[PDB]
Amino acid sequence: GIVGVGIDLVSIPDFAEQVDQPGTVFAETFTPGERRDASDKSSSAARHLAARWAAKEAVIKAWSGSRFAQRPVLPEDIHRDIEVVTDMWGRPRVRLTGAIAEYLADVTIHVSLTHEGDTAAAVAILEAP
Amino acid sequence: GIVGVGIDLVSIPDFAEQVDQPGTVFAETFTPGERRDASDKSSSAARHLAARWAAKEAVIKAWSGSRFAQRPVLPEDIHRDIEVVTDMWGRPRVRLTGAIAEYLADVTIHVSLTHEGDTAAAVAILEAP
Amino acid sequence: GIVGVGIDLVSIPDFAEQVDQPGTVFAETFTPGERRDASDKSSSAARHLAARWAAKEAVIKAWSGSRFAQRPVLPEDIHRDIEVVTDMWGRPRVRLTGAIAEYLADVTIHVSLTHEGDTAAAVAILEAP
Repeated sequence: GIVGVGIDLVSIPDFAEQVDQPGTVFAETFTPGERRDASDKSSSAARHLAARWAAKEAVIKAWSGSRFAQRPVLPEDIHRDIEVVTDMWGRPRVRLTGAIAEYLADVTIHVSLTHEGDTAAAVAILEAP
Repeated sequence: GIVGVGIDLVSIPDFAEQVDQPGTVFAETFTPGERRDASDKSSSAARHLAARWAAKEAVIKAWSGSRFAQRPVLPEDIHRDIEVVTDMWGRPRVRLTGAIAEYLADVTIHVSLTHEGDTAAAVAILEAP
Repeated sequence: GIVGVGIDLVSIPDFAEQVDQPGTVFAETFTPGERRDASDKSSSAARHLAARWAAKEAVIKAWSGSRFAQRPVLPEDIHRDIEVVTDMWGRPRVRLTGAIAEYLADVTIHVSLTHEGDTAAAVAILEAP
């Protein structure tokens, strides 16, 4: 039934301060214009994009923390294999591609994001048929 | 099998400064008693009600992020068809009435809430039977 | 099926004030060296140990908030019967001993942990065989 769970918290200021820096895992998962507008800790860009990163991380912990997570997990093409997106109705959906996709081969991920003030959070649950 | 998951954080300080503001969605869920007590930035009733609030928020996100989001849109019929209570013993429970109780006819709602510092939080999970 | 869920936030500042203090239920569950290092609010220890404590609370509430508790009454030696071990490359897992282990006899528990800035958090999820 439940393969996994994850929870992550993220400081929006601290994230805003480090999201835009040529050579990070941010570069490999956010758009330059997304990293750039998010550089601004007072913009909604930043507040929203912190939440999306918190979902990504929550998903990582949920899998990592499972069995479906191999004993040498996590090479480092695992941040854009997991993609956290808004769906047509305004709701979060995870999109797996790549090698993680193949692990999590046949599992449903539910996710929820939230943000308040300078803090942003997410949790993700992994199910199994 | 998990049909919905929600999480939401609320700012106990901001919450308490708007819980007694007239016209709001709060007056349909808390008693004028409560709303006024929950007006002091650190008064135990603030923290507690911030949390019931977060609880509610998080059940709403779990539903509007599921398949039975089948519109009867966001009428804030939902805001008053859904209620979070602190049972006799003090355990948090969900009460559904009206429309939502019909849509979530046979689903199971699990919540938990907490509050630390200036911040309250909660999480709900929706199960298909 | 899901039997219960649990979530908990902890102020690491406040925890590292009240953790090396005498007669606290901390003493009954953490090691005198453990609590002594978690006094430095800015240390690794205090972080690391706040997330373990939120873990315990998140599992305590998951079980508590259920009908798999029997009109809950906390058994004694809880907190310390609920262990938050890790699995080498740093993977959380819960360990039960004693009464709870019996009460939660054939339950599987999922936890995740997390700590950002000065708050730490955890979530738990209790499922039937």
